[PDB]
Amino acid sequence: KTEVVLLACGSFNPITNMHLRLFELAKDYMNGTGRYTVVKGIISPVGDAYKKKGLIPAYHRVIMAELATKNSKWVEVDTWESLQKEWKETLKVLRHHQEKLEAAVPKVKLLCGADLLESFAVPNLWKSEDITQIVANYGLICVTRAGNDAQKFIYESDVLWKHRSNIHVVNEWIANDISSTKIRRALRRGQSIRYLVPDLVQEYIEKHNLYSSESEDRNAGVILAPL
Amino acid sequence: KTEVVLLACGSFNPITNMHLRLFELAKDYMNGTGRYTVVKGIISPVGDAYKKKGLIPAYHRVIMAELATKNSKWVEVDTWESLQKEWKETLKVLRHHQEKLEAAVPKVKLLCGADLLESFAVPNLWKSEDITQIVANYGLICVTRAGNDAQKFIYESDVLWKHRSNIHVVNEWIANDISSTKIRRALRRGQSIRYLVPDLVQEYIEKHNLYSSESEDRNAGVILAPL
Amino acid sequence: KTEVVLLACGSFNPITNMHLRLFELAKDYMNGTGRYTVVKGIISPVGDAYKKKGLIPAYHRVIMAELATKNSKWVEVDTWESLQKEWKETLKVLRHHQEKLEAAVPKVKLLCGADLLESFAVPNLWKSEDITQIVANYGLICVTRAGNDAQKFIYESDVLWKHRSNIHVVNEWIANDISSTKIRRALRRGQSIRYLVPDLVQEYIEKHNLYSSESEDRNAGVILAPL
Amino acid sequence: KTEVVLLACGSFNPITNMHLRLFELAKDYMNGTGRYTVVKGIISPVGDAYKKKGLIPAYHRVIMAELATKNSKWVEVDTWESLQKEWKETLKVLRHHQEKLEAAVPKVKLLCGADLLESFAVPNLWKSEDITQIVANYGLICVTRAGNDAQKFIYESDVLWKHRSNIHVVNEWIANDISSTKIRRALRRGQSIRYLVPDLVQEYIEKHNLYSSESEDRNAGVILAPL
Amino acid sequence: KTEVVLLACGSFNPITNMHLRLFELAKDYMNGTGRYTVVKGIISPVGDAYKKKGLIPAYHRVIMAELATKNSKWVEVDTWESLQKEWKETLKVLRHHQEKLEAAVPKVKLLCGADLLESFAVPNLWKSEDITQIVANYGLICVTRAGNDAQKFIYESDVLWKHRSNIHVVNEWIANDISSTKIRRALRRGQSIRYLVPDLVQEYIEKHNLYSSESEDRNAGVILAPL
Amino acid sequence: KTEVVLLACGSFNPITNMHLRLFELAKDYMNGTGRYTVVKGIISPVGDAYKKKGLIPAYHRVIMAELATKNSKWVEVDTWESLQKEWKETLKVLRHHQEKLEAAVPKVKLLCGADLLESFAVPNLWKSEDITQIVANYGLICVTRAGNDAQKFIYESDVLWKHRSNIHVVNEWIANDISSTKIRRALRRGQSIRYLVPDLVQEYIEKHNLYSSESEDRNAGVILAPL
Ligand SMILES: NC(=O)c1ccc[n+]([C@@H]2O[C@H](COP(=O)(O)O)[C@@H](O)[C@H]2O)c1
Ligand SMILES: NC(=O)c1ccc[n+]([C@@H]2O[C@H](COP(=O)(O)O)[C@@H](O)[C@H]2O)c1
Ligand SMILES: NC(=O)c1ccc[n+]([C@@H]2O[C@H](COP(=O)(O)O)[C@@H](O)[C@H]2O)c1
Ligand SMILES: NC(=O)c1ccc[n+]([C@@H]2O[C@H](COP(=O)(O)O)[C@@H](O)[C@H]2O)c1
Ligand SMILES: NC(=O)c1ccc[n+]([C@@H]2O[C@H](COP(=O)(O)O)[C@@H](O)[C@H]2O)c1
Ligand SMILES: NC(=O)c1ccc[n+]([C@@H]2O[C@H](COP(=O)(O)O)[C@@H](O)[C@H]2O)c1
Repeated sequence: KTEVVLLACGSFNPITNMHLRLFELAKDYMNGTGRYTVVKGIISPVGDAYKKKGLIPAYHRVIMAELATKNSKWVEVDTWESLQKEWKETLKVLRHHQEKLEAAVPKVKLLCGADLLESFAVPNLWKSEDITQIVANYGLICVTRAGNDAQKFIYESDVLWKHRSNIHVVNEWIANDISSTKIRRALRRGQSIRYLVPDLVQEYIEKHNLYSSESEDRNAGVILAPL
Repeated sequence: KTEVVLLACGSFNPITNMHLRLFELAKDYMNGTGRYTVVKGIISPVGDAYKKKGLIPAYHRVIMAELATKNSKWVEVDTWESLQKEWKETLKVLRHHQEKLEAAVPKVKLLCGADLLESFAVPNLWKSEDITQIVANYGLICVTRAGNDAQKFIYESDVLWKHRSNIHVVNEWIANDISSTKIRRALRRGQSIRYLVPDLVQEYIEKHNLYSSESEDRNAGVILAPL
Repeated sequence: KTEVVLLACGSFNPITNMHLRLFELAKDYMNGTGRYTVVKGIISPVGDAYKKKGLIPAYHRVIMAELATKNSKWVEVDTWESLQKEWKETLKVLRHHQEKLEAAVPKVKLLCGADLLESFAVPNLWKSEDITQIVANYGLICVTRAGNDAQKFIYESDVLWKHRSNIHVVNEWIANDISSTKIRRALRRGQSIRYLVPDLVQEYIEKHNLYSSESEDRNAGVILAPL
Repeated sequence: KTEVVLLACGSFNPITNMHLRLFELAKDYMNGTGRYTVVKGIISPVGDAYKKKGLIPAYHRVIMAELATKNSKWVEVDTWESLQKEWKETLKVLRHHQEKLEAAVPKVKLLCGADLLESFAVPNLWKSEDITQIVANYGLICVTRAGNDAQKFIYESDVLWKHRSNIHVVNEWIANDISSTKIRRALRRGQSIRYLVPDLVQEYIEKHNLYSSESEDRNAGVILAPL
Repeated sequence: KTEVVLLACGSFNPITNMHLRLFELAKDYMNGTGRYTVVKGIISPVGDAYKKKGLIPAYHRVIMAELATKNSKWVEVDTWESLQKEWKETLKVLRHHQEKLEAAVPKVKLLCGADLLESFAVPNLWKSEDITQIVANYGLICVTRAGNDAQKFIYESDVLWKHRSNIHVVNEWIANDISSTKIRRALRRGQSIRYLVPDLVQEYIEKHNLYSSESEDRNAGVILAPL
Repeated sequence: KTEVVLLACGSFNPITNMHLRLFELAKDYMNGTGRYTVVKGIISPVGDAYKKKGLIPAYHRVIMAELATKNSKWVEVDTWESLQKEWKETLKVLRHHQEKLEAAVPKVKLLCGADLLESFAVPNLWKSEDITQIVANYGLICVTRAGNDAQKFIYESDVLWKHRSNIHVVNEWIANDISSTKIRRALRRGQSIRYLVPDLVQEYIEKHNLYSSESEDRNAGVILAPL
């Protein structure tokens, strides 16, 4: 049947009902295919070295996620990436977790949304062969409201298409779209966030005034993709 | 400043993060206008006499809502409508709650989405003067992803436009759209619902297999609008 | 690996390069999945009993198809259905060919575009259990330019969704859309048709002035879906 | 009545049913206006000097067209452009053929699609006066699925608008879109192509493995528009 | 060159800058084709017998047009239609004016917008042969913001397409859309109208409270298309 | 009630009925809110120092506006800005008129379309604090056909959102869109312009051949936003 473990790399600024729902979606999919059984889901907040704009320090991110998942029987956080001194290429993170498992072989597979995927085209953001290796040796599960675009994008690229049998596009009927950005912005304006993220999360947020604008100013100088 | 109390009539089949979020939205709005202060929010599940398709029996609806709101300091359920033997015209429900308050006068105002509003045009669904009275003597707060349409619709009708100063369209940035229907359908197929509704709710649902299809067959014969 | 035989029932008024391309698309898909091997394709024109508007006599339809396929190694016509006295439900046609094969068991699968699919919703056009049996015991392969729509349509139905794992939506990159309707029209107005249909067809058409308008008037009275 | 000859310059990498259909469309239009009589159509593959990416050697391009036109009574190929040692501006080619005819004067008219037309705005791609001369002394026939855009395009340009009476936008009902790019891609992937291009063409292609990807890498360095 | 007269039949409830602009557009087009010379334009308000909803008495309609055209060198009103005691089919009015001219023969051509044209499909609204005659013996000039639609519309109709050479679609860049309906509504609501209609018109309207709503209730019972 | 004076800064190249209608729309809104009373409207053409492309000399702009407003009871031109030696920041112009009023305090408010608004995002075009002061101490009234966009734009910005209660978006039902650009263009090609601009304007334009193309070439070098 092939046990699987879904890895989700991402900034995970304010983790939100969405990211949680993604896991719900991906699972129901693969389980529902018959050729799979989802064993566990891993959230892996990016390190601070990633240096993206408005990226608050990892502790908060890892914490929030954990709080976020406290009540889940299959999704657990995982801090290895957030502690590295140097930013980690997704490929390396995937390998890591796979190698770990090899110490009855659940395949690790990259969980993701459209953006990630489409970001494959950003110049210098990815190592051509990184993409290859990823798609080739570890699956890629993409859950989106924008099914078609995702599928064109694949059609559009020889590398992806060649390994399309390892890429699954999961349709998000019922619109999520609770983007980190919109959530931060709300916070910044004293809006509400309630119901868009898990309570403990909200509460962790409000008692700690985590998102400000002083915060959004963070890292106003080139991310760690430029090699 | 004018204290206000938001009344939300609706089937409230599976109440969901959305309906809860609506209240969050409406409040933040009126409070943010300065000319208002939201005092309390009321959920009022429809009676069974409404006889709409797939409408499971009220007990469940009222319960679920309550569970739904257990943790809210300002939104409370209210069962008066669900007990009436005859289906109640929204106008009558509004009056009720207003009259109740008159026993320092918080104005009751109808909380709602686009559908409701647009349903004003369905033939025989509303008593022309009911609309009038509603809009005239009690406000109408409409939160939507479809701001424009809502505003055209108003522009489109002399009755509404005339009382437009009592109608407020609230823009839903960050897409909700967790419709009851999609949730039921999911349930029916053993999907997940998790994160789209409050846990106690989910749990109440799963321990009780509330939505089936046998259930959706309910009331396959003309609703209570036809007078 | 599972050998497969693609069955395409359809009026096949002027068969056109589209029809032919669908088979080419369908096959490349299945074969390209690894779980399949496309063995042969069958074109089965409707009988005259179907009584659809502008449906010229089977003889012309059957022949044109044959000419159309004369040069194909794997797609052949089949006249069983065009001969029956009474219109035949697609489920019966599927059964027929499957049973004939059972006289090493290639699964017959229904080749299809969106229209047919989406017509499962027209009232009285299909016997609910027919759809079910179809999708359950024989696959459904649907090639379209409208991927998402088709997928929504599936999402939108308990029956289909349930048997989703036997329904494949094949995306048609590169627009076809040479509808029979459009070609009839053209013919009617002395346009061209060349390069939209196979030459032998074009030729058979022009030497026989097959489509007129007197012809389009054919069957101006209720098709044979109405039981 | 004014006899006309339609000239189509273009890379004509895999010539396809589309290209052929264009002629059939343009003709029908002009002839159907009553002001014109289409005498002959000319295919003129671009030279190798053009230095476009993935542009395979001319001889293949010319041969394939010739096979594609073998059975046409009025569309013939023309190799004068493919033999030039320096890339030829479309204006020169137009003159060429016109001059040729002047040795009862059929007007040569440029046949094209939207992209060509829209390329008039690309910086440095065209000599302003070249555009002028073309549109002024030789017509421009543009068949498109994107009628409106084409017409805005004209509206938005003083030069074109001024000579609008010599520009005809021919609407393509029934979708073509068999782009050479799409074809090449398919070929690379072992797809089908059958029924997108004329048979002799496909055969010529299969028996010669003409498109590979090593081929697509051809000319990875600035085309000969930059003067 | 063929001199032409543009005739516009229409309710012309509040005539507006739009109506006037139409003429200016149509003219510019025909004159700009070189095949034509626009001699005069005629406004012909419909009679009261037409029995359209909200159709105020003709005299007001005719007067307002006249004021609206007072300062035009070529567009004049024409009251023959407004005096008839029975509603007149557009075809009869076209004949009328043509006949008139025949007492050097300027062709009368119907000036209109999309809706009119598109109304050709409304059941029972038009006598099939009426359409025929109109389009065949008198041209049809259609200015629209919705160019494409208009052109599909023609493509989709055998009758129209056959006479397409007598139908001209004139594209309206720069949005009009000052619909009489919109105007009336405004008026009812005490809005503005200024700069949507000619000043003498607005003044005529203000000094006469012409549009009320009691007025809009006019003719609440089937127009005179139903023969 | 709060008296108000609507200030509209703009190039006012050919002033057009649109410009005039904006004032009509703006006023009906404010007055129709009850919280306001529109006292006067001011048109303030830009100085020549602005140095925008195709900006003909202030004299013509100022005069045309005056002619345009000659017949208005409440909208008057104002030449203060056109006279200054140096281009003037809109904030200064707002201040000026406000200060002049303070010599019973009518609030001056900036009248505006979407473009201006949306240009708050162009880099270096506006001084962040200028926007702030503007929105904070002087309102911003924006009439558009693109309501939502405008509202999103607001949503999308901390600064604007913060002072949202002083920004009103007025919806323009009935399409205007007579852009100066379009009219210039037309003029350039001898089209018409009649009914899009006030007659006295049209007249002043045609007797003076104001717009040419030599004129459009004016200022082909960097506007005065670049500080
Ligand atoms: N070349 C690469 O492997 C590469 C480049 C950019 C981002 N990433 C990743 O994608 C992420 C960014 O997504 P978010 O911005 O939603 O967090 C990361 O989590 C991250 O590690 C990987
Ligand atoms: N004439 C009326 O007042 C009228 C008609 C139809 C529905 N309703 C109401 O709108 C509702 C239906 O909305 P839902 O179907 O989302 O529950 C009700 O809750 C209900 O009471 C009122
Ligand atoms: N209930 C059925 O089995 C059923 C109903 C309608 C059409 N069909 C068929 O599938 C076909 C497709 O028809 P068209 O491709 O001409 O629309 C038919 O030829 C047809 O007979 C089957
Ligand atoms: N000044 C000119 O005449 C000029 C400029 C750029 C391209 N072209 C041409 O238009 C062409 C279009 O070719 P493709 O559509 O296959 O790229 C060419 O074949 C070509 O030579 C002409
Ligand atoms: N058979 C006919 O000639 C025929 C049929 C229906 C409407 N019409 C007409 O076209 C018109 C359009 O008027 P409105 O656009 O204001 O409704 C009429 O004025 C009218 O009389 C003509
Ligand atoms: N920073 C500023 O105050 C600023 C910047 C750009 C334009 N504007 C102005 O507002 C105006 C609107 O310009 P347009 O209406 O011609 O695009 C101007 O006339 C103009 O000067 C002001």
